Amino acid sequence: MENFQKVEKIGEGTYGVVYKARNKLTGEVVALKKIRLVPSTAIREISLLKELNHPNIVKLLDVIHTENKLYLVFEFLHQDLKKFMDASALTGIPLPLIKSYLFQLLQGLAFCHSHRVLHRDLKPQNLLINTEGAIKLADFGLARAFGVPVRTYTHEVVTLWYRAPEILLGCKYYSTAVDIWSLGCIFAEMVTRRALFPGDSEIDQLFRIFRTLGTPDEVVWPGVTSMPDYKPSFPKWARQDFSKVVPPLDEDGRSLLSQMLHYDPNKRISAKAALAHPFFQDVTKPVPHLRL
Ligand SMILES: NS(=O)(=O)c1ccc(Nc2cc(OCC3CCCCC3)nc3ncnn23)cc1
Repeated sequence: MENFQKVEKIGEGTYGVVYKARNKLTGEVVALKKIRLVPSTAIREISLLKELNHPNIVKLLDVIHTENKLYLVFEFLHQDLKKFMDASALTGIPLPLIKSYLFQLLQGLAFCHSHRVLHRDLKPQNLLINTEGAIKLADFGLARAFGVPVRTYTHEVVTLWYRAPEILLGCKYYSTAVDIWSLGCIFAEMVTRRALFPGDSEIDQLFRIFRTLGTPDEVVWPGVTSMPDYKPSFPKWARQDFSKVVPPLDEDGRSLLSQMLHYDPNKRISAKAALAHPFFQDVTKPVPHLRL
């Protein structure tokens, strides 16, 4: 902590505050996260994260466990996907770049999934971009370490918008499919320039998903009716056309999203399978127009 000079606050997560900071010795510019809470298992989970290195995962440079406090020192990235979407709002992010970004996030996901590590809380604000055309996942594995509360330390309400329905229906065992779901939500938002399911309570979130995708039943999702928060009294809505949901996404794009948004997590496409989907046949890596 005293080895770093704070430059500016750049965010507030479910785990505490994030600063751009500079390392007083080496000169390195990092993202410094002080974790609010250190339990011996948090230490051990977090230390596993230090080995989980990939070009599409924000590098955890150091864990500083000092004075009974916990700091995470990350590779610094200058912008998030929310800010970039908002800045690209008038014409949309070009599809070639959407495709490149979706392709890289799926590589990062396939990587972490293959090491049995989930994100659990993907969202535009933890997807980070550079001037080189890269996109990276931030805070991977942190939710399994400190817990996703309803409010942050500053009382900010956590988004439900990207939450998978198995989580909303109270499944205690998350699988990697929850990340695919969130990433599918983000894909749709990139394309349409609107959030797919902007719920403002758990039942609002659920009911927005049902209105678009049809209330789930035993046909499409064996087991759904026996989940902890499933209620027979849930209204039964019919599905909508994806054609109606993400114009002007093309047929390959629509077919992948549909597989990323399958109700049953066991039918939901894997990151590795989605990488082989025809939508990526012509993937490229454009450089974005970034104002920093
Ligand atoms: N809003 S912004 O585009 O200017 C922006 C976004 C992000 C960052 N940098 C950043 C921010 C960050 O915080 C991530 C968020 C995730 C959602 C919850 C708040 C923290 N973690 C990070 N790790 C490396 N860089 N980095 C810098 C600027």
